[PDB]
Amino acid sequence: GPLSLSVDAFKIDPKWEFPRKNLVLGKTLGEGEFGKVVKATAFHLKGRAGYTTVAVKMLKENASPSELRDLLSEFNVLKQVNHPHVIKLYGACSQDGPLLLIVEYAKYGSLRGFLRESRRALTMGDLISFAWQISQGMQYLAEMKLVHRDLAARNILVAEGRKMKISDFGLSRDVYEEDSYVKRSQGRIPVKWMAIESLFDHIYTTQSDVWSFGVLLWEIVTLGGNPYPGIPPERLFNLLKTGHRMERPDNCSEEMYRLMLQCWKQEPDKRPVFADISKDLEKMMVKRR
Amino acid sequence: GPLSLSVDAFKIDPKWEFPRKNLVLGKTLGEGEFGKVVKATAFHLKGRAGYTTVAVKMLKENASPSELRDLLSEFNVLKQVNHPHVIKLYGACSQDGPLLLIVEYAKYGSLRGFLRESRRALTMGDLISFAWQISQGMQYLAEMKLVHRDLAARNILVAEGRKMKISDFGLSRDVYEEDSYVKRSQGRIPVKWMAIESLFDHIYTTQSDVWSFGVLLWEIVTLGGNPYPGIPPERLFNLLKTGHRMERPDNCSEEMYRLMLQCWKQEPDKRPVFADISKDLEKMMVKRR
Ligand SMILES: Cc1cc(Nc2cc(-c3cnn(CCN(C)C)c3)nc(Nc3ccc(CC(=O)Nc4cccc(F)c4)cc3)n2)[nH]n1
Ligand SMILES: Cc1cc(Nc2cc(-c3cnn(CCN(C)C)c3)nc(Nc3ccc(CC(=O)Nc4cccc(F)c4)cc3)n2)[nH]n1
Repeated sequence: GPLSLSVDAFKIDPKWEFPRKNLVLGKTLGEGEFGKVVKATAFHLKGRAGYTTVAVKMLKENASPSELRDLLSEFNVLKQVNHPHVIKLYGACSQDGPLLLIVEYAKYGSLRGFLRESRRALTMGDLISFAWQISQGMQYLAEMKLVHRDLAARNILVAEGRKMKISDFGLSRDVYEEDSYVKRSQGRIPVKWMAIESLFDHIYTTQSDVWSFGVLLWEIVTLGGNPYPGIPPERLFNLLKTGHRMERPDNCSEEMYRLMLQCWKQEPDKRPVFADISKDLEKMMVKRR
Repeated sequence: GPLSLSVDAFKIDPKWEFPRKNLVLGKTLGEGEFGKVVKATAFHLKGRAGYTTVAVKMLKENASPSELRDLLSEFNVLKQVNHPHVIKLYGACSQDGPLLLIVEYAKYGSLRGFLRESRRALTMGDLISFAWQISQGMQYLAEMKLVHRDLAARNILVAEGRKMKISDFGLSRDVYEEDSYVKRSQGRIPVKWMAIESLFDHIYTTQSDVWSFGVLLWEIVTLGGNPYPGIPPERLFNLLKTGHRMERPDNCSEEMYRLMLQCWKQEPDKRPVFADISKDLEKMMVKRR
């Protein structure tokens, strides 16, 4: 079937193969979508003499076919994209042991954990700078005809210099032909981040990510808050279609909240595009000086 | 879409509704397939005066549509089956809070944890008695035209008197019409427990469960061992089709190992049925006396 053909295709791309003897695994940083993330160090990686610190994405115990397929999908997307605000890929280990992906290591970890451990001194301007970088990256992925589908604070990484990096591409899909990706079965993205049409019609486009980007903005202004607090995920069906959205979060400007509301418009065509979301954030920072 | 129609259908079955004020949640026993399992106590449950200890299956934080659909599926199967070796359902809480399923509590927990914490004095006969009960239960589910699809040691519960209970019905499906369930997308069952045709053709029948029952027998004789030890799950594709199986585990009889091999025959029709798997286990115990 489909997965057995992909796996065999892998065992056959030398520019990405890395010897296993030069890889040393370390502590478990956390549990990913299709497995576990591990801190490691690589010797003579990509012509970089000496050891280099890196992160390894691998399958955990009792991996299912969907998790294996998701690991192969992320490897196929990362080796195509290149942008300062998207996690960089270095290689993979496919022979003489389990399947490993070698990616960039981010000092400060995920954006959610970085924010929940702050009040760290962070101003409103730095919060706007973070969102701007994320829009610069999503603007680049959309131009490559890709839908992330799982855009949230936990899927963003914070590297040296507080530079955002979009990560976790396991659920990403290509949409060059139809401009949309449709899933017949039930998806595996958290409900509270999904667009209304994605939740009801299983349609995923570049405008569905705009919805998720509005929830991500809500997470940032609330410094790692949980969306729709105190609402069972099974109730969002009747709440969203009736026209209800999250209320004004404290420590938020009327312009920031208005930008969120526009990302949550029922009609996808009425929602803004990433190119315009950047201009809005851009002017929100030049005025507060 | 499909899930939004099921959820609305739920909010409309009084014989299973239980008031929330009579439910008191406790410690987290563990993390389930679609969420978390919690130890609780229910007041005046099913005409049983006083408090009764129970287990609650609920959605965890950031639940996805697939996890919600799986919670609704288990609720639909459990309210149809009734057998001494299948977990019993008591009710559910659907109004005035999150979605909860109230099921039977098993003193000793899962069969895997029960075995890994033993050497507890367990003989070969008691190991045969455990497998026999599990076959009695699967024989009853097959007669109801149901495929469990996720039969393993962690999905079995051990109750008072060391009586087995088949649990975790989230991935179970009905097969009354076609006698088989086919999944177009990639499944979510651990590879090392899947039948070869399930892994390649995405076909699930009552004979696919026999394959999984043979791996479960391997877990029991090895007292909670991990199948195919030291083999990446992505390699099972080429290993299974080439005709390789797990080797003779120590502390195992030639008849017990031969029963396993028959559950692993490539041709599903050549594999035995549960009615015959019981007779084999039955005579394996009357002779060792
Ligand atoms: C892949 C990668 C990781 C990194 N770097 C780091 C650094 C740190 C870190 C924390 N503290 N300190 C040092 C501070 N100390 C001293 C207090 C460093 N932590 C992490 N954890 C970590 C971050 C992201 C994920 C992926 C993920 O969540 N997937 C997922 C999960 C669930 C659902 C879903 F949809 C997707 C996994 C784990 N990662 N770079 N590249
Ligand atoms: C639902 C239910 C639970 C129970 N009773 C108990 C009792 C105990 C227990 C342990 N020790 N002691 C007392 C001994 N002390 C003193 C040392 C009691 N533990 C558990 N844990 C527990 C058992 C099963 C699951 C479901 C599951 O794993 N789903 C899953 C997960 C991953 C993948 C997948 F495909 C499926 C979750 C958690 N459950 N009855 N009914």
